[PDB]
Amino acid sequence: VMYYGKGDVFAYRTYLKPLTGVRTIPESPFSGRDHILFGVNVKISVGGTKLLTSFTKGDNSLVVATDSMKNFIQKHLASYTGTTIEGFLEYVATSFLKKYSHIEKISLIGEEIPFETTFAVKNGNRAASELVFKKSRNEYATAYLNMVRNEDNTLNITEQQSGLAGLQLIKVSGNSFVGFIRDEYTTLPEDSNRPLFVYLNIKWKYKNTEDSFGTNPENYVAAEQIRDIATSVFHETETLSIQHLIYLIGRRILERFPQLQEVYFESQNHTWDKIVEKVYTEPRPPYGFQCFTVTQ
Amino acid sequence: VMYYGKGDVFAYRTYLKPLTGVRTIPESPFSGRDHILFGVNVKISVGGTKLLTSFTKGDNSLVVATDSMKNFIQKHLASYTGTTIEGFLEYVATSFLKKYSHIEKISLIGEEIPFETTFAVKNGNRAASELVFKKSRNEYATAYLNMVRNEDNTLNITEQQSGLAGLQLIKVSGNSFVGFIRDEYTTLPEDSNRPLFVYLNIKWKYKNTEDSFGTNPENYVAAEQIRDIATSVFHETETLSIQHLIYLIGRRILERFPQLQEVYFESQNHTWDKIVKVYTEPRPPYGFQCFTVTQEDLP
Amino acid sequence: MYYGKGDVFAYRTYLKPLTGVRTIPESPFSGRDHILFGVNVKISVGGTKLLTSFTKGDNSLVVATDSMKNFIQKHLASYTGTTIEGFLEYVATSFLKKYSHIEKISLIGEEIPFETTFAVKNGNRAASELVFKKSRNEYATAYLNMVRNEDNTLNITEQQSGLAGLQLIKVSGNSFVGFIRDEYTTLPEDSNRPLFVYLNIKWKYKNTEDSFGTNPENYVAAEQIRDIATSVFHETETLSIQHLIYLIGRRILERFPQLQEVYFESQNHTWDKIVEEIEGKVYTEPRPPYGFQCFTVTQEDL
Amino acid sequence: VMYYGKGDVFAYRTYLKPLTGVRTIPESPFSGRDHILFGVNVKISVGGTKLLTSFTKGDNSLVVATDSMKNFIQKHLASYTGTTIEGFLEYVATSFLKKYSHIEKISLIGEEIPFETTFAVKNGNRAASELVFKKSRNEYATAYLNMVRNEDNTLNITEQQSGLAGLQLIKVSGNSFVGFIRDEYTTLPEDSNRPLFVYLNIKWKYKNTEDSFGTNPENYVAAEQIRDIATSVFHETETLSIQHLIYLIGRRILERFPQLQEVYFESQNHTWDKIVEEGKVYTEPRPPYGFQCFTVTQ
Ligand SMILES: O=c1[nH]c(=O)c2nn[nH]c2[nH]1
Ligand SMILES: O=c1[nH]c(=O)c2nn[nH]c2[nH]1
Ligand SMILES: O=c1[nH]c(=O)c2nn[nH]c2[nH]1
Ligand SMILES: O=c1[nH]c(=O)c2nn[nH]c2[nH]1
Ligand SMILES: [K+]
Ligand SMILES: [K+]
Repeated sequence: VMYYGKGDVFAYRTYLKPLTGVRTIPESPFSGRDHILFGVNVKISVGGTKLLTSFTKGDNSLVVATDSMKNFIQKHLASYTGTTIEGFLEYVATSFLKKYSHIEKISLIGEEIPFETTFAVKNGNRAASELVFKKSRNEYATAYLNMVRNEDNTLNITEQQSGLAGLQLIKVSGNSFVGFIRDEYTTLPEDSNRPLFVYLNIKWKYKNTEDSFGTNPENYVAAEQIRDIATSVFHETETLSIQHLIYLIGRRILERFPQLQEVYFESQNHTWDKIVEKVYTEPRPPYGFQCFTVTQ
Repeated sequence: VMYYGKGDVFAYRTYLKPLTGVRTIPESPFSGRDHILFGVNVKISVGGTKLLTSFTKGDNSLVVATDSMKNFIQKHLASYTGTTIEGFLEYVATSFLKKYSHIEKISLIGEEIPFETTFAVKNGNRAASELVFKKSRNEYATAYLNMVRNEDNTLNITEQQSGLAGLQLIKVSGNSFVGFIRDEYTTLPEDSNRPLFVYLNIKWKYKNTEDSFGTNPENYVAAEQIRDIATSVFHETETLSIQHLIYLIGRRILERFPQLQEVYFESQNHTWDKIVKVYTEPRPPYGFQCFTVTQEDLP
Repeated sequence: MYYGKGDVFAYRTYLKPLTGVRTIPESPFSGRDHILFGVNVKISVGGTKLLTSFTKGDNSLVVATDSMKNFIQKHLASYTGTTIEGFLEYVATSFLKKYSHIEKISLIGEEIPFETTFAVKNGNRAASELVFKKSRNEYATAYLNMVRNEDNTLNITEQQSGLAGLQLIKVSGNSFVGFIRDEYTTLPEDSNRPLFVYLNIKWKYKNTEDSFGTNPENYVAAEQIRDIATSVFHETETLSIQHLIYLIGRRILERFPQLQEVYFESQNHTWDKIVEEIEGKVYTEPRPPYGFQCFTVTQEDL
Repeated sequence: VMYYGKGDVFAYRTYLKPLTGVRTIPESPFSGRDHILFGVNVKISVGGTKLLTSFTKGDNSLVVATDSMKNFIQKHLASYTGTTIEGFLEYVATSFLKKYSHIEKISLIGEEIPFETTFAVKNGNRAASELVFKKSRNEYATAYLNMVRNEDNTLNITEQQSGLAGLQLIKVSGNSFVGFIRDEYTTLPEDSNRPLFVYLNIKWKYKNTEDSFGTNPENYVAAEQIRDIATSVFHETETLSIQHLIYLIGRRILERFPQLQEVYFESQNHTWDKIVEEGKVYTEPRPPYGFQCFTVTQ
């Protein structure tokens, strides 16, 4: 009930250590990240009982300026020798608590800024550019970390989660929504073949926090692989609801990644309307949503 | 966990029962709401153990369609005879749990869609129009309500909060930020006179949930009044930090409204840079603060 | 062939106040305190001598766009006038005088509006001179283009003022009937709809000097235009947005004979009645498609 | 000075006729569009002297409701038998002017709603799905058409343009910006190696309007191909300014597509700042953004 910090701390770096040696799965071609260009948007929040008088009295003696937190994060991207956004948050968190002993808790959110490769031609041969990248406004990897300083001054991870945000998938056929309650408030017709359009935010938790850092990359779960599981499962099965779809996606994730403990879904329904006069159009604003956890 | 529902359920109606008989405070001229035009954006979430098979098996037998929740909310705005957004959420929640016995929990968020009065001339007389309103994209009232059906089938409120969101205040002078840690990570200069620009989201919790509904309107705490306390407190004193500003705003709120238990702040710093005096927009990173003031903080 | 800088924000305190304005029945507007002033400027420049900056990569005659930003921001500090229109003229004249190889400059200025707030001082509640609320609602605009002619004289080549971002809903007293009903028509006749319009209004002065504030009795304030729009919308049963904006434009030109013409860009965002059968009507947000209208009213319409 | 219409007319259709047989170029693998899923956002504007009294008098007798324009567009996506967004706009325009004789002008803008393929597994083999697509918020194709009814009742295309919007490209090295004017207003340091970040909107006009419709797909210029030219040209050379980059992109486009008359660019500069406080680290700049407008002809 007393925290402060900095949001929208963007930091971009070239030639981060490549992520290599990740275990591949049948649903995904993902085998690593070259890391020629790496971007992250970090939010940092900190607290501690010794900050009380910064609120109650206007005493700034123990206030790390939020501007300085921004400098801390950006400088640490330059010195980070690891390979994942999760490991970067861990580096920032441990470093920050080691620097500022009066801080008792730090919470970090990191959002990948995704870039995609582009094509260039050199002497007749077209290939991926190592220089020119396309900024993507589509799905992106996320990471969350909370760390605390205990009364015996050890540091402990109290929460850690990885994710995939902003995935927007439409399946043109092979989706039903039937059998729901029909009463005085029901106008929705039964539909045995709708073009289901779902937004997915998927988060996962590791059994062992160390697996999230890429130290042993064979145990890392890449957001890219989660994406490709999601599209494969959506494709493979006649859907009966978004609820049951996210259940089946979660089951496949836990099957493919036994090192995970849980998968959490936040989904939204944005399915198009058939037009007034198959052609579809955008619906009115109200959107359905679902929240669901699958456990290993 | 397992929940599902509908967001962005907009509903507009004219001639909601007016809010009057409120209790005034020195910081605010607020005296009620005409309610000629009323709008709300509702989010509804529901849960219950009996919904498991809708996820695990694709059995929709016990699923209230989210489209039907949308219909339920919109129709109930037509039949609501009360005077506040908080009371509207209570009416929706109680009505919904009574209709659907297999639902164990409902969670509602309501955001006011604010409209402002405009001028019209009628027969040489300029006055506020009863017909034409301006849609506002500035601050707005909010309300939060969670309700449960207990195992013994009684219904109980499990969370209730009211709020003010989207308030953006700049104070051109009379703000200092000095005395903070200056170390190897510090490039921020001391500034004894900055144009502090804060975004405020303020939420309050009543001691007695009935006071939020408007039934006895003298016990209601209006978002307009909270707004006016925030602006007066910001004006009245030299600020030393956003942290300490929100503490003083919270203390004044709890002093003016003894029926409140606590008040929660989420603030953001958006202060302008001096240009490379004239000011300009900063880079994207923004400071923020989260703080709860309780009755234990009172004089 | 043009280049420039957008989103050049500049804020200052205690700009010279705007006073001495001429009033109209529809509006209480009496001036602007200018305790807090903000503007968002876009600048675009051109000139034949800039060709090789494109064709060859030669930057020798390029004013960096960063330097344009510095120019604008510094000139808000030295501006001694009272309107956004005048500020643009000051920037444009100053810029072309500084950079003789630039043949054309185009400026857009958007007001960043702030609203007064209440404070209690010693038991007296009054408007604060210190704390303001940033507004995301309607705002004044200004457009100015200037050229350096072949003979080195400077001339304004376009000037318009405006009001943007006005969103008005009239809950009753609106009809839309009599339109074409054919095989593409699913819209019912509606003799009483809650018409919701977005308005962007621009006006052109007969005499460009009247826009600058030098003789402030000839200035047309966006606040006054706003208040004409709300009054006219209230006063009469609307028959369409088309005819509403015609009537607003006629009133503007009648109230401000120093204006040559007024231009409207309107959009229809009227709510739908809710799907559920219903006590009074309830409305909700429509699907995304929006109607729009563009219309110019001139003195020939009076 | 008198128009009205409808914006944000979204229409989505499955199994539009595929676009096949497009001439390839070295910079791009593009050969066509499966059109399993097709989406467009249309804006329609119409005008005509016979609409005057709808404004001056409130007489709606000759008003096609904007709602009905929306119906017209959406129904015509169902009946369109062609293969390009440009051809769809031509179909809508000709059909609309043929239906409503009192309309003298129609202007259409179409924005592709882009969808990307996704992976699915069958029998352990991973391949692109024919059912599941990913909605993209990145670059997209555009088309513009203005058509008028002449006094002799012939219909005439008065403006026609195709485009690519929303392309955001960053080149990490191999970019300079030096030699610009340094005077009392200049604080920007010269930079011989910046990570240039450009937004590109690219439009092109055909020599012969018929080439935009896909009827002979060998003459069609796909926005995908323009995208890939842009990234190749950006890669290939040390840039000296955005101005000179868009010039070189335009020259390459006109070389690869001799059926084009002109290329028009609207570019923006969003290059990151080096941080205040090992390799370099960058961050987001303040809001002011540079921009350029430029036309290449031939
Ligand atoms: O997948 C769905 N789940 C739902 O709960 C629902 N409600 N309306 N449509 C729906 N679709
Ligand atoms: O009010 C402020 N509080 C802070 O914590 C801070 N940090 N930088 N600037 C600041 N301003
Ligand atoms: O005011 C309106 N003008 C129009 O042209 C129109 N078309 N549909 N609804 C409409 N309303
Ligand atoms: O490429 C650029 N062109 C410009 O005109 C400019 N001005 N500042 N930086 C710039 N970069
Ligand atoms: K009072
Ligand atoms: K008056």
